[PDB]
Amino acid sequence: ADTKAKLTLDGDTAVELDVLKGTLGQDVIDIRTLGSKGVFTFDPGFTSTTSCESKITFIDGDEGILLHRGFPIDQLATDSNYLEVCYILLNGEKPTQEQYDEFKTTVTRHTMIHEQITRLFHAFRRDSHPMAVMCGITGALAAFYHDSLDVNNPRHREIAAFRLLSKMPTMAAMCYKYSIGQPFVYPRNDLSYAGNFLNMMFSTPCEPYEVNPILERAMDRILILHADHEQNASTSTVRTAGSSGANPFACIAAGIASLWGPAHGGANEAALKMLEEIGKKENIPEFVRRAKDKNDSFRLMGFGHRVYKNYDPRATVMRETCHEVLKELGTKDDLLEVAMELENIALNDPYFIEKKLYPNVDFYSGIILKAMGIPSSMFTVIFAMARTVGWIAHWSEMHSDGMKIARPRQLYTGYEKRDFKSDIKR
Amino acid sequence: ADTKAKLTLDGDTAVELDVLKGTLGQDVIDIRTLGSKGVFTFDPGFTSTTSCESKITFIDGDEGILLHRGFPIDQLATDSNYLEVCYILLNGEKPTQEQYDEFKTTVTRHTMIHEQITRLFHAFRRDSHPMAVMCGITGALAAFYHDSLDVNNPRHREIAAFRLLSKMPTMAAMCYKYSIGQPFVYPRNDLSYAGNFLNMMFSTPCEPYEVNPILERAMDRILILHADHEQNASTSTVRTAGSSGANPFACIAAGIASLWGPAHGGANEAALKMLEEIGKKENIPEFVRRAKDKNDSFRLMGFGHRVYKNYDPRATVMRETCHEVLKELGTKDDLLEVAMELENIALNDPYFIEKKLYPNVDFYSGIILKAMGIPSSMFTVIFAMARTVGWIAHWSEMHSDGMKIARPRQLYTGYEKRDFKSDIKR
Amino acid sequence: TRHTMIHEQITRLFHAFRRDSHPMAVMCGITGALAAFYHDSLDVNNPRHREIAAFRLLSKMPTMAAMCYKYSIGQPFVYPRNDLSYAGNFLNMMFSTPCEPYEVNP
Ligand SMILES: O=C([O-])CC(=O)C(=O)O
Ligand SMILES: O=C([O-])CC(=O)C(=O)O
Repeated sequence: ADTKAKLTLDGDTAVELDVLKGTLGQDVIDIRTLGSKGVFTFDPGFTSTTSCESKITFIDGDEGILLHRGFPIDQLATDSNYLEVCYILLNGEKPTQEQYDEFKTTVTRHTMIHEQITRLFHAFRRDSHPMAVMCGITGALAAFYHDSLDVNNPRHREIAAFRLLSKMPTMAAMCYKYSIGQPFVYPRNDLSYAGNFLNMMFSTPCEPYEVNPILERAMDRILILHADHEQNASTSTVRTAGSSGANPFACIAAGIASLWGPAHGGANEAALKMLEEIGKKENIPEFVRRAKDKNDSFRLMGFGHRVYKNYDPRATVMRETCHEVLKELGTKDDLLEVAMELENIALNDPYFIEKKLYPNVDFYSGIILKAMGIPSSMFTVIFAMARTVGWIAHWSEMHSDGMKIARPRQLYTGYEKRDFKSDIKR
Repeated sequence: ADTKAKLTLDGDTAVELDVLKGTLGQDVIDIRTLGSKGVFTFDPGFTSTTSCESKITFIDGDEGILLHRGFPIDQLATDSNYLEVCYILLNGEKPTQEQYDEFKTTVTRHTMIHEQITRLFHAFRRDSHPMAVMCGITGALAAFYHDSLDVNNPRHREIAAFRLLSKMPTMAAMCYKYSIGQPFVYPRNDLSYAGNFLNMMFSTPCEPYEVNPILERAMDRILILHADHEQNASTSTVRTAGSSGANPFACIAAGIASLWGPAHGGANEAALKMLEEIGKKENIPEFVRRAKDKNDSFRLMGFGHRVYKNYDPRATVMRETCHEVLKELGTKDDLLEVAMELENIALNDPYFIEKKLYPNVDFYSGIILKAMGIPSSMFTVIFAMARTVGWIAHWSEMHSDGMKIARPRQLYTGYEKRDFKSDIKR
Repeated sequence: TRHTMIHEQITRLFHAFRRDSHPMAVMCGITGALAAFYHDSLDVNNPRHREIAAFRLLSKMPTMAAMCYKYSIGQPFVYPRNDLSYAGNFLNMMFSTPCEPYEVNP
């Protein structure tokens, strides 16, 4: 907290700049004045620049720490439930009973989506990727919910939020049902947030569906563990679109697409096939399928991580949840020996050891969801669905900030003024 | 390098930073590696941070300078046409008759929209705002044209950029038609870009439509004048979404929603309400909307601009064209000479001279559109339609810089780790 | 109670109206189209005809009115239930959603 006093800069003149500090994490040099002075930095990507102050989530990557409103991710995972984590993320404090009661009633109150929005799904191809259908529908909500689009009105945000929060799962489960040809399942108030999702995902009218408390709690954990992850590509996208005035539904729609981005990204995308396909306990085990690794696309298959140095703090609760489920679903797991085998190769192969392609939270989330009969295409959908509450919090915090439409500068390197004379006559 | 030779970051040991210079504009300070030394700047609002290096468009706010690949907007809007200008923004140089004819040929052959998408149009409510439908449709494109979503594959990127350039006019016209209940019109390979769009907007099976030459030119100029505007908010959203690897259509959709953004509030349309809701001199102004304007109610009608200091270089030719259109139509303008009084007010009213609320390009653009018989609920759809080529160029550039991953950092000021104790239930 | 349901095709008619239309105009529209679906009871000179036409209008008007409302607010249609009263059934068709069994206050 010492040098936090101040510091200066100067190329042709003297400028005194303060050194701000956070409640956690390193200091920052407030350059909020250099602009006027006539001084501008150059940071493509905002790697050495801090774009905001936040009180939502704290991450210390080198130390594998993740906090949501101060609360460690591990405790919330085992001790809380998704809805309560939502409240905490959006409000900043654990909810009293009465507070959580109302929060849950409001949410349960608007889970249904306008029948006309439901008509939109039928205009997509049955062969479309459920993630693309997810972005499509979310990006159309504004044409149906035009009464809560003014982001300058607080009540507006309040409403828009509950709408996205209550309806995202109804929407995600519809994408799945449309992709496999089964009828849509309405939201039920008698079920939990997780139970209800499983219900809407798997029940048919041919027999009452019964949710296994084990798989349910497992889903609840998959959700809490993806609720929010500090600043990153998709959240920065939601923050930028937001401060540009864009309505809340459009902001979340862009967030979902940013989150999907790495996936239909190419080299990534093709290695996705290699995993979901090759696996005959001859390839994966004898490092055959892994004998091919030109394209890394590791974190995509659940290996390694960009922020956390040695391990993903969220992976602890999930691995134990994964163990549990795999046993609850009894002996119907033969091919899923590659699960045990890949983890082994991830922790015991010098390469992975050296390059640190350690199993992150998604490795186990993926194993859990698969064991449940959920197709891969629905993986990002469920993560985006869960991440929506975090996007709302960040978006709600970007507004409440100072509504300062961010306008970065550019270092113009192009052509100096030149006269124009077309070479065409058509 | 004027008032900036070299600079030294002072904390406890002088840290010299290299100053960079553009071909035009201000010089900047390099700070890319600072973070790699635990030193980060703080700057919410991006008042001093230069997010990128670009060669597309140059603006000099105080001088009212706007260039596209070095050419003065005035010159392009007068001696060129939209397509030639798209080629320039996209390719960096003016085309040869051969390059132009090749480019033009590729554009016209991708103008038709997939029939399945037409079904999606009919699922939206008939009273849907044209811009909302436009957002709804664009964000849904990735689900169909799924063969061009690999943002790192140069073949996919050109194919996507061309699809957008070809289809936007098509989708924009259909948004209009649908809102008024007239049948959709197909592109006309023999018509020019602007003439084709006017035909898709106003033709009907009842009889043949005649594209007025003066109106054809007025529209092309409006397009030209909205082709691109450097690093603004909507462009920032596009670039930021694109950094995460989001597909081309998702980014453009984000740009559209971003452009619509600052127009959702109540006082937003409440203001841009009487601007047209009344057509008679002594009524809208005459001791009326003098103070009857409440939050923005100025900047939304085409008065003032945070980029330019004295005037808008785009308004120049746009004002010239305005005359030609009113002149030409005669019986489709004259009633509408409430503009001259609005303009006069802004030129002499102490309140306007005060706020520098000078008539911008959108003041004159709106007059032309209101004269061609275009509803105010299509103005921003048209602006966005024209701006797409610019959004596309910027998206590409960012991808030329190697998909500049825009992931800023934060200054955390929330709770320090604290134990989670839940005594409630569900 | 025997004929409160309306032919599924007549039900398709509602979807051709705007969601923003006045429910009274949708009510006149649908009622004025019933003849294209119930062409067997149109001869007003036949007594049995009147008998039938009557029971049809009588049993189906509430099913129709509640559909107008549901279409106007974007909720799914609710079928007629034989276990309820004429009034109870109407309230049911007007307010119940599939998200929870609806209970009519006596
Ligand atoms: O890199 C990040 O912070 C994003 C992340 O892991 C996630 O979205 O699960
Ligand atoms: O305010 C800005 O710089 C953006 C702008 O005018 C435009 O998009 O035409």
